[PDB]
Amino acid sequence: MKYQQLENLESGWKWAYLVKKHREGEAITRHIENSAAQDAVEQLMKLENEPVKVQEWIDAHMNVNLATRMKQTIRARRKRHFNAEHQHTRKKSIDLEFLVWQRLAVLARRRGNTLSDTVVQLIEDAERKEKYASQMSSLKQDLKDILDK
Amino acid sequence: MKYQQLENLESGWKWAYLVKKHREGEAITRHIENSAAQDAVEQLMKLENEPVKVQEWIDAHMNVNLATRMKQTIRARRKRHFNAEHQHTRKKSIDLEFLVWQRLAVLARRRGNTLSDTVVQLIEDAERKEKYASQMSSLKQDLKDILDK
Amino acid sequence: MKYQQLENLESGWKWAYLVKKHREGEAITRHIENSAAQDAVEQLMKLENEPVKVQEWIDAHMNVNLATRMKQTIRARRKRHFNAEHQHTRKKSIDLEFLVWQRLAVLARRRGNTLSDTVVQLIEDAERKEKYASQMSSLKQDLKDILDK
Amino acid sequence: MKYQQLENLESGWKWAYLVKKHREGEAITRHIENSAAQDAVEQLMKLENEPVKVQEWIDAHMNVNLATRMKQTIRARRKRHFNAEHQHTRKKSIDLEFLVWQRLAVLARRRGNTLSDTVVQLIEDAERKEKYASQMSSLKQDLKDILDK
DNA sequence: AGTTCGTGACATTGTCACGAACT
DNA sequence: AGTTCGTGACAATGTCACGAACT
DNA sequence: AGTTCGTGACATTGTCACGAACT
DNA sequence: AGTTCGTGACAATGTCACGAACT
Repeated sequence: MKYQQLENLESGWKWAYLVKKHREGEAITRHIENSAAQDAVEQLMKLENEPVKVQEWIDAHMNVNLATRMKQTIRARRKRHFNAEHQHTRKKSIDLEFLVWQRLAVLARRRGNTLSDTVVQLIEDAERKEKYASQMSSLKQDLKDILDK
Repeated sequence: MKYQQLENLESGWKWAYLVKKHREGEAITRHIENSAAQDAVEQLMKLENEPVKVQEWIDAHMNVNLATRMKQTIRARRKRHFNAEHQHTRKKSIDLEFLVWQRLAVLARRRGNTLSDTVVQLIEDAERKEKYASQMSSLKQDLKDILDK
Repeated sequence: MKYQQLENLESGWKWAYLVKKHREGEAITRHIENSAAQDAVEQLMKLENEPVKVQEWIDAHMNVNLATRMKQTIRARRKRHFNAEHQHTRKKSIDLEFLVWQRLAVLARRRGNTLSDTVVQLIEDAERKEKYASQMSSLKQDLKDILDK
Repeated sequence: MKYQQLENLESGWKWAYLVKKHREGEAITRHIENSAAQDAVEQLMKLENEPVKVQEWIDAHMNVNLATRMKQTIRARRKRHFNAEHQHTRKKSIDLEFLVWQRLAVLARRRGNTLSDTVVQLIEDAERKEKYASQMSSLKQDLKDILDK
């Protein structure tokens, strides 16, 4: 584990997640009978501030089908929680026009690197384009002198 | 004005947005009293597919603040609704690393262009600088070949 | 007249020429009857050392058909007589193989000049061929340096 | 031995040469006495087309000196006789100015070659030097063209 | 040894065709 | 226009000097 | 003036697919 | 082999701030 896993903080996240899924209309419970599940949900609503308890609840009453998905969601939020501390470890979200993203994705795939890294290469290559043009004509002139001389 | 406003569709959107905000714990109503407020919330729960009525609610029972926000939320849901019918009108979400996004942003603001228009120029300016190292490598090869013969 | 015409000397030439034609079997006489001509010839044989007389003889008895030819032969011998004084005004006679003369004639015609002059140009061009080869490689090297540099 | 000796032909040649030399005032015979000498001259005048006899005369009545000279004269008339049957075996007579012939002779003696073989080398060595000013003018044009583009 | 033969290099002589110069 | 001249390019014939093979 | 609409720019949150690391 | 983690690439939804036209 690269990031530290704070039991207190994540249990709260898992709680909010399980609660959010419910008001969204999903099966947080593993129980099929609407009685044992209907209750498991009611109890869970109490665990709001009891971390240790939330972990237990999950073990007995949560739908096995949410197990991996939640592991993803919480895993990702953990990362994001700590990357938020310094700006160089943060990510920025932007939208690009379809066609523009397409040209950029193709580039990156072909070069074999990340979208970000590709953008950095583009910025550095595109900046030296001027120092390269003048490098062509300067080279093209010096040669024309080697001939008539 | 560009896209068309389908009253029927755009009304259910406005509804789904109210029931959602309320189930999330926000002041849908503009009545400080929990009496009049709760009174409205119940009605708005049966206006499911009665668009004719849904609007009546907004006009009569809606929180000032939420109104302005719902307005921008809908124009966005609209535009995206119609933009999703053709690829060259769709948008792609990506995430860049902070520092990489900053360098891209600096360029864009500098030139007054959008992030997509800036990626597009960088890609063309870089393809140009690349065609310069090529033509310089082609000339050294074309000339060098004739003298061997 | 560029060369001086010595009456004494040329009359002797004309005499020898007229005598040579006869022993060669020709009509030195203009006379068709073998009597007036047969005699004119006999007289001419006496003029051996009398120049002034030879001129007269020619006027009365020589075949009009030898008139131009002798003018050529004597004209040419005069030139040759004086060109023999200095070696730079002399001509030298040589034989060339058919094919060789042919290549040389073509050259001279095309350039528009004398066989001699053509031979001089050939000798001077063919001598500078070495200074021209080394002028090609030296030029071919200096250029290969302008490239890798 | 190369050419064939046509006794019939080569005999009349020997005859025409004797009657000629005698009509020119030379000692055809080898008899100091004008008696025996003139005796022979008369016989040799009827051997016109009797080759069988013509030779008998040479063996019996011919001036020593003239014999040796007639020998070289005939070998020449022979070789030319047969060389005139095909162009690439014929010879062309030209005249060069003295000084021009001298420069040509110097070269030939130097290289041990004949005058024709020397004209042939000069023509090839000059065509070579010319192909050098050409290739040097072609390269300056080929290179110069690529840099304009 | 001495001589034949072929051959390259000229010398002589004659012509022709061309164009400049003079009449 | 017609003629005289000088001239370049050959041809035709004769010699000579070599040099390699034939006697 | 005040408000609608379209729009570019992000922030949040959730997922998936991938591969390194550990068990 | 099975699982846990960090991670890059998106989607989907909501806001905000502009700016140009509609009221």
